[PDB]
Order: sequence, then C-alpha cells, then structure tokens
Amino acid sequence: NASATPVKPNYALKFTLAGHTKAVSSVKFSPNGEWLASSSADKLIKIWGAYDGKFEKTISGHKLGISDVAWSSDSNLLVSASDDKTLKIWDVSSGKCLKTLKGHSNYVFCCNFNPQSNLIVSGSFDESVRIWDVKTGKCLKTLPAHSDPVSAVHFNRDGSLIVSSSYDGLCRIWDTASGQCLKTLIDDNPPVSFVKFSPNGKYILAATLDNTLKLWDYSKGKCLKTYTGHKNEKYCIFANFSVTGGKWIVSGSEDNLVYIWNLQTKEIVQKLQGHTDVVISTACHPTENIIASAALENDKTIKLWKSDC
Ligand SMILES: Cc1cc(=O)c(C(=O)NCc2c(F)cc(-c3ccccc3)cc2F)nn1-c1cccnc1
Repeated sequence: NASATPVKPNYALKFTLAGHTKAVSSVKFSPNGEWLASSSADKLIKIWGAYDGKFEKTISGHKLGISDVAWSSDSNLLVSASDDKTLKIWDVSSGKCLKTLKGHSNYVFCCNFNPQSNLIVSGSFDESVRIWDVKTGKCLKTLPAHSDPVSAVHFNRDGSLIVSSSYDGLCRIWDTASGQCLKTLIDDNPPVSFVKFSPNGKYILAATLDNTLKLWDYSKGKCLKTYTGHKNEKYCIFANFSVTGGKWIVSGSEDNLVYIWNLQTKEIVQKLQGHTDVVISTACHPTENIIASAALENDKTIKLWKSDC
C-alpha cells in the first residue's frame, strides 16, 4: 500500500559572527548586498561584511535594547527601533545619529523605509503605526492600527501600501498617502507575530503564534499556502521569500533551527542546525543564495549560510 513508482537548496554554514553581548533581535542585508546589519538587546547595531562575515563597526546611542533595524534603498542610512520609545536614523559611513524620531509612548518594535526611502514606518507596543519624514524626522501620520502591540510593518514594492500585524490577531493593509485602512485580514484569530509583502506585492506572508506561516492573497482575502512543522508560540520571528534561486520560504524557529520550505509544495526542504537558542531572525541576500540567521541570549551569534540554488 504505497504510491506508484523538484530540486532542494543545500544551505551550508560559512561563518559565525560573534560580538553581541545579549540576544540578537534582527539582521538585514543592505540593498547593495555588501553589508549585514544586526540589532540587539545589548543596545547596539553591528555592521558585518555580507560575503566574508568580517566585523566592520558598532553603532551606538540607543538608551535601551533594539528590536529592529532597516536600510535605506541607497544602503547609506539605517533606522533602528528601540525600547527607549524612539527610532534613530543613522549615517552608516560615519556611524552618527542624524535624527531621533520621538512620538511613540512605549517600546518601538518594528521599522522599515519605503523603497523611495523618504519615509519610515514604525510599529510600537503602544498599538500605533507611525509614518515619519526621513528629511525632517517629523511624524507625518499616527494610525490607530491595532488593539495590541504591533509586531511588524512593511511597505510594498512601490511604497503605495503598508502591511501591519499585531498580537491582536489581525493583519491590516494601509494606503501610505492617506493612512486609511484598505483591508483587514481575519476566525481562529491567533496572535500575528510577523508579516511582510511578497516581493511581487500580490501576497502577504503572516506568522501566527500557533506554529504556522500562511501566504495570503490579501486582495481576495484568501489563504493560498500554509507552512508548519517549526515552533513559534512566543516571539516575533522574521520570515522571508527567498527568490535568488529556488522559490523558498525561510523562517527562524523556537526549536533553534532555520526552516526552509518549498513555497509551492509547502514541504520542508531544509532545517539548518547550529544555533543554540531560538532563531529570532532570518534574512535573504538580495542577489546571492545567502541566508543570515540570528539567535537569542544562550547563543547571541549571527550565522551566514550559502546554497547552490
Ligand atoms: C522578480 C520576482 C521574482 C519572485 O520570485 C517574486 C516573488 O514575489 N516570489 C515569491 C512568490 C512566488 F515565487 C510564487 C507565488 C505564488 C503563489 C501561489 C500561486 C502562484 C505563485 C507567490 C510568491 F509570493 N517577486 N519578484 C519580484 C521582485 C520585485 C518586484 N516584482 C516582482
């Protein structure tokens, strides 16, 4: 009683990046592919070579831990989101703080530039989404987005839309220009710990704290794919579309592994072993089949992985 008679990636460890003194929170590749930025509970941002993993510099100034970091499209600026209730805009070359973005009334959890990089979007424990002017550092809009902390914020491919997620169990799609809510994605209502648009902007990938990732057609409000087998019941774990080779979904996990799924078949195709604590963050290199992963305080390292597809 059995059946009658696709390629997988082969990610392998290349480098372990040590230096953070507390849990890592977020890793992001620069758009130019040259750098990896890491944020940590240790209040620091570190910059590493994306290709050889070589430590470049520490950027300091936040008064408390950092949950997230994000690059401008020209790779020249970073924004960071901190428990000190601020975001900071950094000149990466000089390491200098250009602007402190003040307005959130509690921890800032998540941040992103728009592709244009004239705006920053932030989400906070204060349950709001804010849109900031990069040039002036002024808050342009406060969206009453959620009824629990905002876990993720992301612009789509042309900057016209924002997606937000919250532990309130909702994903919302916002019109950037007006700040008006275009769509709420909702029955079981598990907390939403992470969301991002697909690179093509047609789909959103949402992580829920029932050990599940789902690919939504948000226009149709229909779930097209489900990815599971990993552990996620507590943390905001960054997930990704890997598009440089085979079409994969990449995520961290509370079982200390990096999970890679076939986007179409939803099968687990790789589990990357090596981290010694929760893998809180994954990132995919913009041009090469390279993954960065980072872990919580029993580990505190970033790992770089390479695949042939
Ligand atoms: C060039 C390019 C290549 C990509 O692989 C993607 C992208 O989004 N890939 C993820 C992806 C997919 F591979 C397939 C499905 C899917 C789901 C159900 C049924 C049928 C298909 C959904 C997905 F989200 N995007 N771009 C891109 C990049 C920048 C601006 N425009 C486009």
